[PDB]
Amino acid sequence: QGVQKIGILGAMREEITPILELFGVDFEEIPLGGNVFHKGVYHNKEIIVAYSKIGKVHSTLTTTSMILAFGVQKVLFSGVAGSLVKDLKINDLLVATQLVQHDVDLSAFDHPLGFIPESAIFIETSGSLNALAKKIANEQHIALKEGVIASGDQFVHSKERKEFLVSEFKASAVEMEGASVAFVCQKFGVPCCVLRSISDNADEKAGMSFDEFLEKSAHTSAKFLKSMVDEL
Amino acid sequence: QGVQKIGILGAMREEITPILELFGVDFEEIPLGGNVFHKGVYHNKEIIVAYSKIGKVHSTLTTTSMILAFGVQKVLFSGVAGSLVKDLKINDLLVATQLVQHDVDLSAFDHPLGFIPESAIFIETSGSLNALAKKIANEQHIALKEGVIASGDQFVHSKERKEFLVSEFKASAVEMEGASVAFVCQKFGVPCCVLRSISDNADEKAGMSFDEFLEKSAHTSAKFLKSMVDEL
Ligand SMILES: C#CCCCSC[C@H]1CN(Cc2c[nH]c3c(N)ncnc23)C[C@@H]1O
Ligand SMILES: C#CCCCSC[C@H]1CN(Cc2c[nH]c3c(N)ncnc23)C[C@@H]1O
Repeated sequence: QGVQKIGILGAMREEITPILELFGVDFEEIPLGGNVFHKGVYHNKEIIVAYSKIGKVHSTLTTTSMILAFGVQKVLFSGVAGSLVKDLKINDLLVATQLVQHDVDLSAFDHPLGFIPESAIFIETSGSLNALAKKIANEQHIALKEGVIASGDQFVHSKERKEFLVSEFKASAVEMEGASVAFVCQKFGVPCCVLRSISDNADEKAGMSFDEFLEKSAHTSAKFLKSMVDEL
Repeated sequence: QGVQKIGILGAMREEITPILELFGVDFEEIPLGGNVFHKGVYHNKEIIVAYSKIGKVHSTLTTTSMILAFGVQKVLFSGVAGSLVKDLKINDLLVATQLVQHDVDLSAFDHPLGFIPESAIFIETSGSLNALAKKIANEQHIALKEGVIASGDQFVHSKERKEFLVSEFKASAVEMEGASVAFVCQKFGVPCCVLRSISDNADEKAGMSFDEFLEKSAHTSAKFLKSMVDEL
């Protein structure tokens, strides 16, 4: 019965800026493994906030550091994502129920795409945290979608790649970190929730949309993440 | 002036089997984060041996665990790889001077392939360890090549992808973990050496070659890694 330690992660500095602002507490900055961890006290909880830097290796490293070096008991991810489905519009929020590494390819050995031996195609997130997210969204009258998020080390900006992610994985959104964060948490037995707000449609205009909406979408996700932390 | 702690990593169980056999000491098995770490004493050094499981996320996690949980001061990687160049034949040994994540693509933002903001295309390994490898190889009359290794989350088995790795990155060999291991070590300031023995030619017949030569090539790499540890 110590103080609860909660890890809060984004991929980009822009994804954690609104998180730090919204919590409004003093943070100690602690450098480790190329990341800066922002350690603060919020209600009866220790919150450790960081951005990993972009992509799967960065996010895997940072999540592992949060767990081993800072002793976090839960990890909440907040950031932006590309939409793969018509009903997920710019600014909409989605919670990932499962995630996949969409760029993994061991098909030379007849493995399905996404699969690595001693693992699985789909990585689950925390049912209790996802239930909390849904409960809060319903009380606040916020549309919150749930579905599969695909993660890879490419920025997706083509109709062809979008359609593959939908056909192969039944994914709803695409990003570059969720699956790796969720994977690390699964390996250590740490509950994980991945929240994303849509910044673009993962098509030919995605780069321009992303630049336009990163701030607003990052804020939308951050505000929702704070509302979850308020109930922990 | 404690005992030197050396991390020894492979990707697959088959890559560490000969390592454990060759060191010939008693190991304590310690489970953590979905890996099993084999901790032993060899001469005046503590050796921590593990296989990460395949690919970039697995290897990033395991390397981070080795550094944070086991306090390793150096990391030596041993395993097998696909050859991209005519002069690297089955069983030949290569030490990686730089590594790249060949599947990273942020070209939508006009970044070169392999590049992520706040990082670099090429990750360096330890010059002092690579010099040690070359010195030992020369004394033992072992051909040891050096060059760039490309790492990604795909098993490469096509002429077309091989040629891309050579054209884009001037890579000599391909695998799925070196760049991520070397990256983590760079972030923590830990010296890293990546050794690989060729198992296949990364072409249409690579899967069959890999299955045939994994054992022999893994042993070749392991034997050389042991010879390095003998000089540390
Ligand atoms: C800085 C800079 C330019 C490179 C930004 S890469 C895109 C970042 C946003 N994030 C989520 C994302 C939003 N739209 C996406 C898309 N269309 N494809 C992949 N990921 C995303 C992944 C990564 O951290
Ligand atoms: C078990 C099993 C079947 C899947 C094995 S994936 C290949 C493993 C060997 N390793 C190195 C490698 C050897 N030949 C390769 C190739 N042709 N492409 C990518 N990696 C490799 C990467 C990964 O750990």
